[PDB]
Amino acid sequence: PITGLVYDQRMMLHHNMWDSHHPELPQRISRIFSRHEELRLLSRCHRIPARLATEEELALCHSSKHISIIKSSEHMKPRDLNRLGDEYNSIFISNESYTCALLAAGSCFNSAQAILTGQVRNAVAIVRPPGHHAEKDTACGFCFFNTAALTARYAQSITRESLRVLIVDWDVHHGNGTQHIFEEDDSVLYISLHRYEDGAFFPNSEDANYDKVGLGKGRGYNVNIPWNGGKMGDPEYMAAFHHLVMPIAREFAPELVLVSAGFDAARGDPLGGFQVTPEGYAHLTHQLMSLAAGRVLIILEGGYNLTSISESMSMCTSMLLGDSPPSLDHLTPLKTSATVSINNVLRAHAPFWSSLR
Ligand SMILES: CC(C)(C)c1cn(Cc2ccc(C(=O)NNC(=O)C(F)F)s2)nn1
Ligand SMILES: [K+]
Ligand SMILES: [K+]
Ligand SMILES: [Zn+2]
Repeated sequence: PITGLVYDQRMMLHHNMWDSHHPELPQRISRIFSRHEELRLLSRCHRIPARLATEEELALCHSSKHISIIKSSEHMKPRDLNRLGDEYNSIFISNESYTCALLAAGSCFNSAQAILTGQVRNAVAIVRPPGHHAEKDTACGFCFFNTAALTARYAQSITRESLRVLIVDWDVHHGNGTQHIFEEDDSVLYISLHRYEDGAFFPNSEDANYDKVGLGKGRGYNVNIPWNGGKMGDPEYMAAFHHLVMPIAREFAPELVLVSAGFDAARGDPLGGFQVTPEGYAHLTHQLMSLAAGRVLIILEGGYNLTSISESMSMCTSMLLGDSPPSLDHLTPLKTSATVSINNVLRAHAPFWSSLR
């Protein structure tokens, strides 16, 4: 059983020319990679080559206009970059941003291909910029193209259109883009855990609430787990997996699992305010590995404490490699509002998932 790993240092070239200390740093990915080396995890993986996504592949999820505008940034002058970036919610652009986004996506496609052709069992993709906020027609939240959504459609394109893909988004932020892209789709089950705060937390939309269950044939295939009023950590996430994520996933029977693996819910993150531990992320990963005959791709999203994300993601890879799960700390009583969140979701989804009744 082989675990693949993809990483290319050229994804570091995407940078913030006005604010060089912006938390979506180049070194997010070099740090994670270094920690894999340090722990001797790298040498235990098969290295999967990065490549650029093609414009045709982008069109799996994104409009020509969007692709064209971001493509054009490659040749923009500083003023054009700053103004274009400022047309979006929370975006910075440099001349290398487009190519970096292509590299992130194409890295994940190669990884999905390696999994689906049986060359590896599972894989980790250490990529930036992130993807899950990226919409069909717009950039958002440090994301240009929706890497994970693209990877799902890429997987369908090399297997069959109806290949069942579960996307579990444990980044602390709602994947607005991923929700929307698959909102009318029953082939792609989207499950997101996220800090919501009654819509006050980025990206600040009630779309992230538990009552958005999907539209049309996608009804029941969008699962939002919003957290409110609580510094959520390993007990709340373990409870959500037990009561919601795993029961729904098992019943869906995915053929491929993608993890929108942000590590901004991690203890010490400067933005998330949460306290999931490296060991917590290992248990989450271990649980997902029981799905899809173990066909799991972990895709880096957000996460801004360089130490926290390095420890947390390297622990995930350790789980993929088949190492036994570390012990969790003492699971404090589940926080109250978390029970309330889990109950709301149970009631929203019991109509669609018999395992919930
Ligand atoms: C530069 C500072 C720190 C002032 C700042 C805060 N925010 C708010 C946000 C916009 C987007 C965010 C986010 O989504 N983070 N994690 C992701 O999943 C992303 F990587 F995809 S937090 N903007 N700028
Ligand atoms: K999420
Ligand atoms: K869906
Ligand atoms: Zn995030």
